Amino acid sequence: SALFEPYTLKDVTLRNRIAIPPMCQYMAEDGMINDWHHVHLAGLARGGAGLLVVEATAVAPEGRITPGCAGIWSDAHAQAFVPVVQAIKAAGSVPGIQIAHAGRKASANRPWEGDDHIAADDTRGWETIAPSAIAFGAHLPKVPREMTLDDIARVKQDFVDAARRARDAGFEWIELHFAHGYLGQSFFSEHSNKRTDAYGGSFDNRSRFLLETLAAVREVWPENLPLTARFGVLEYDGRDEQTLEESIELARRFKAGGLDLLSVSVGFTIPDTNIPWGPAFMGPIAERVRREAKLPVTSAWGFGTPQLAEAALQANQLDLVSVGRAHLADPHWAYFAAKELGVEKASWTLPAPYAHALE
Amino acid sequence: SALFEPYTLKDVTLRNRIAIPPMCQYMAEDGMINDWHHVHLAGLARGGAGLLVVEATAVAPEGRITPGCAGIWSDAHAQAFVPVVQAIKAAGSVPGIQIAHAGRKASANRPWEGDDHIAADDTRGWETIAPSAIAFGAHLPKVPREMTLDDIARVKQDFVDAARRARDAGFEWIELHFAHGYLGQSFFSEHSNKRTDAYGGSFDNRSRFLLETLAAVREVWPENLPLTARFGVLEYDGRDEQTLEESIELARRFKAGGLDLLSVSVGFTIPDTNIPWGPAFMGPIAERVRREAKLPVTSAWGFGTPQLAEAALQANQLDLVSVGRAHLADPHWAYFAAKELGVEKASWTLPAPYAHALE
Ligand SMILES: Cc1cc2nc3c(=O)[nH]c(=O)nc-3n(C[C@H](O)[C@H](O)[C@H](O)COP(=O)(O)O)c2cc1C
Ligand SMILES: Cc1cc2nc3c(=O)[nH]c(=O)nc-3n(C[C@H](O)[C@H](O)[C@H](O)COP(=O)(O)O)c2cc1C
Repeated sequence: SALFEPYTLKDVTLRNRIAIPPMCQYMAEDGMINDWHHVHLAGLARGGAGLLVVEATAVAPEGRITPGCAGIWSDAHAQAFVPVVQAIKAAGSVPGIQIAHAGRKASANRPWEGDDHIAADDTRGWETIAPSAIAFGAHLPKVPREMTLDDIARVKQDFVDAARRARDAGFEWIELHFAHGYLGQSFFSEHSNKRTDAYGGSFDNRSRFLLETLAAVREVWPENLPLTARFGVLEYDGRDEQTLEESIELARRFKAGGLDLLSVSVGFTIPDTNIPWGPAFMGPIAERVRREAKLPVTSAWGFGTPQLAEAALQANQLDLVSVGRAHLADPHWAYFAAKELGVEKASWTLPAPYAHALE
Repeated sequence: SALFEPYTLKDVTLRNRIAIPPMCQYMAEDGMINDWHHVHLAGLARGGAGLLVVEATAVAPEGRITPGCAGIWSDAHAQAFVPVVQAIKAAGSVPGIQIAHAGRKASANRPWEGDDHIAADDTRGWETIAPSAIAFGAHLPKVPREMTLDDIARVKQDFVDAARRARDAGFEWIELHFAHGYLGQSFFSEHSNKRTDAYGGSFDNRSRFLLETLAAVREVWPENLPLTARFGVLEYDGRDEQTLEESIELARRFKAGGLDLLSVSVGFTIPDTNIPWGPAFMGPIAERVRREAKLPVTSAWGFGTPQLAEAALQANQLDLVSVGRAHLADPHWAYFAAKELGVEKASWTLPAPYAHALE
């Protein structure tokens, strides 16, 4: 079975092609993770997946999506991750972390608490920042503050500081969050970036924030650990061919700049779009990025059906398959998949206290 | 749905009728539990089950089944349980613990390490104790040492000390392990008890160890928390009618002595038997105990099929349904069951970080 072949990138070897993508839990306090996270991530690692990527973790307080997002903007935040990282490794999974800045989508409620921008006079909120003073709209109406050149320097450094802490906390895999309408995605897109300086206008200028952040992170992140990013390569906004072309060009530059793998997504930069949701609908897009940028990719959305994950791999649309929600429903999804695909001794996808009992 | 109605016993209210029965993990060192246990049990509680009973935990070093069994034979062992108990409560589940002494079945290997009595010159082994110097046979050939009256006093006190620690560590539910061929079961059965003193021979004498242990535990265990036990009511050894009669009589005495619920099992006292394994095969037996001793019961074996658990309840064969292995395969089995039985907003069987995403 292809889903259960190992995968080697730099010095890191995943035991199978199952990746658990970053999924926010909204359970942190002041950026600090706790026993929710520890048990959640520990449980997931024991489930069998080859790689577990920790949720979007803010490089700065204002870059949190919500008041419950994790953070890594201080050495104390980083140190909180240490036991969890060690528990993930103990379970045989590779610990990864996505580091992030939510840009104009920041200062919002938890999804079960309105999922919308925090009210003006709610003491939990904060001013958001972005390339340009334009609001997302819809449920996120707040107009962000336009970043100064010093803001841009500071955020870039926040990312470096974040990667450095991530490295020292023991993570073996890092993912830069340049997707889903957040800060990085918003610099690339013309919908959200109307800057007239070095960081807006042309393709080279809109790319600049993302490329510089990568290069600066590369300086602290170990050469021998996969350096990756997530990136919305299209919007389904009626400009897909041209957006894809530019996104693929940028992916080529990422690769040239040391990016080992690209997590391929949709931009979600603006609300007025028409996304053709469906099981593995991202496969064909992911496959085009892989071919044309000649770069390993993962993607997600509906791969919780084990045969679908298997086909994506055999067709070389993906190098790893990211399975999100199915892992929230069943932390042992990898075991479910092994059984479904007929893996020999499938119960030994799990640790011995479970495996012996289930064979 | 009956499986998802709450259940009140003394001052304790379970949020549904799903019980996770004690399942040994064999991951403790010198009786001390660790992060395996913490994450395992924490994960299970968040899964949705109303009650989570911690694995057979030894009241004395020699009463462990294996070198990896948990123990509660010192205040330090008990204190190790404290964080786990608090994590279980935080998740909305009721923390229970089964306290145990493996009798002649003690000093054995982990199931994936031979599952058999430890070799003579293996430094991990120890002498076993029992009512009479007779070996189980088969894979457990060691002849136990015949207990003195002082051994019996000491073990009884170990059980009291165990319940006391369990109480102080915060458990809200206790289960005495008088089943599966272990010490308690071995005092009741004529196959294993050939004593000619006050603790062997007649029904009153064979019952004595179990009844005294209960009464002594009752002295320290809070009146307002369910006091329960697990008990093999038959052997499938060709003596089932008479064994059942005596077992039911004992259950009546348990009830008269303060037992709030009885976990009904098979004795497993000897190997030469013919167990009619099948989905919910214990239902009819459990139901007879319930009727004739007029005592709430749970049982297990194959109730991981949600409709089977539901039927058992509607037919009043059981008051709680114990689901073991299915929870090792999927810690979120209760959520699986809610969906299968059509529970309204089934995803909210899980905590918000999962539930909101899965609705
Ligand atoms: C609760 C929830 C939280 C998520 N948090 C993040 C995140 O922090 N960063 C990110 O890139 N994607 C995040 N995602 C997107 C997922 O990584 C994944 O792409 C998505 O769930 C689709 O894959 P699936 O069908 O397997 O669920 C999140 C998704 C969900 C449902
Ligand atoms: C690994 C494993 C460990 C178990 N440990 C214990 C135990 O410590 N005490 C006990 O009474 N039963 C123990 N049991 C028996 C279970 O509680 C339960 O009765 C059994 O698994 C059958 O139910 P099920 O079909 O839902 O698995 C254990 C069972 C298994 C598979």
